Amino acid sequence: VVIRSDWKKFFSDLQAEGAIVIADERQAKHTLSVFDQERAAKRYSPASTFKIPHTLFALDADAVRDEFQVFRWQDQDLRSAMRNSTVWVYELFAKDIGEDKARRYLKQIDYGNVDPSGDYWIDGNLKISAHEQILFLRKLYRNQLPFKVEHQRLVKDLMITEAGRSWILRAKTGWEGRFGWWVGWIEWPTGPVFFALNIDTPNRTDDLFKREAIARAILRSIDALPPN
Amino acid sequence: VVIRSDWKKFFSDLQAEGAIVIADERQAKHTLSVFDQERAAKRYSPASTFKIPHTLFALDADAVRDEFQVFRWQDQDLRSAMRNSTVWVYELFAKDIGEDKARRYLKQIDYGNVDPSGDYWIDGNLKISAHEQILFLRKLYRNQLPFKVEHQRLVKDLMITEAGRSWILRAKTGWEGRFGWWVGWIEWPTGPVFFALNIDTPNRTDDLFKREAIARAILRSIDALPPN
Repeated sequence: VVIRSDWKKFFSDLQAEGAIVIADERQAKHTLSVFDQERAAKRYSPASTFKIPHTLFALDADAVRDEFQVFRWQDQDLRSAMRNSTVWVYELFAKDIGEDKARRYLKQIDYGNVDPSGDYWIDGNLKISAHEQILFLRKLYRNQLPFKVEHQRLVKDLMITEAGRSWILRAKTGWEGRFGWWVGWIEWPTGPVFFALNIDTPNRTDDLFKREAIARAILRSIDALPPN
Repeated sequence: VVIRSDWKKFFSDLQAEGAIVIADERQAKHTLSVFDQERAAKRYSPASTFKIPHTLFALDADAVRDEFQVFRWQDQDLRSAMRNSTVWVYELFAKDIGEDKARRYLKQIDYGNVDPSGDYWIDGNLKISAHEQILFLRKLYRNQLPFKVEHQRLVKDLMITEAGRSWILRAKTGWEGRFGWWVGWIEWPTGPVFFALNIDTPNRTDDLFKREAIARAILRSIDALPPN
């Protein structure tokens, strides 16, 4: 665990309080870098980062079949639902899964708190840490979650925000109101670089841009994003 | 079939002889646009565009397991092999599959000529047309090829050359020596736009850039690529 006092700079440059864990797996030897080890180990409601395991649950439970399936009531497929902030599709999924399957699903994947007591992933008691996001993400990357490999591939395809010839960025934001996240990874020919940042958002919507901004400055600093 | 005399301009702007089929599925009604219907229906050796069905064959036949599997003799995974021009990995796959499984695989997917008589996809008798590329690509997109859905997803993930928030470009070039291709699609929230261009390459390596260049000018002309 490499304690990154060299990365505080990116946080304070934007007046931000947060933590980040990056796991750089591009060399034969893997490092684990951390800013605020303590906050990194703290557990926070995932919010919309939960869309990643939640889609695996919905797919497993056949709450949704396909990338092609349309939900009406403006029509969402699984890709628009992943990419947007409209809440009803995932709320639908939760109702169709129920608290018990969710419960068991959460223990199966060992997702933080594992406890789903409105929406359980923002308004309930479910909580995960930056380190726990990293461990989960890496399992999904290696296709080792207890889900069909096709569902894992699908979800990983839904998470694409950006790509070039050599690299694929697969990532998800979340915001609880008091704090927000950005998690995901970027793949390079030699391997991935996982990231999971949370920060506090005292200035609310005006702080949201700092999620990706801070993480991106850090990733450019270790050559894990292209120049601009 | 909408005959695109409005697209000749992009071909001659680069002194090029070729055809293109685009299938725009972004509206409830699908169109099929074509430049040179006749050459569009003609069959040409796929060359490296064959890497797309060939990877499905290798995966099915467990010639390769995984995105993670490494081939030695510089080490290739399935992603580097897809992205590069180094020939030995796919030649390996062919030997492990043999002419008979290849044969049956080709008939199963109804891939052009269906006949694998060095490398059969550049030096043999296998041949497919721009229209036949389009039909195959659309099957892969809908997950309706006779292969596990996970293998289809994988191959579709290997084909990513580029992406943004809203769009994913999944594409493959080929060159035979006398002619070259670019095929693939780009996905938008409302649906994909399939493309398959071949052109002659009398000036050899100096003509190769025209494959993507012509197709891209066309796709920008119908708003199916971002501005630049």
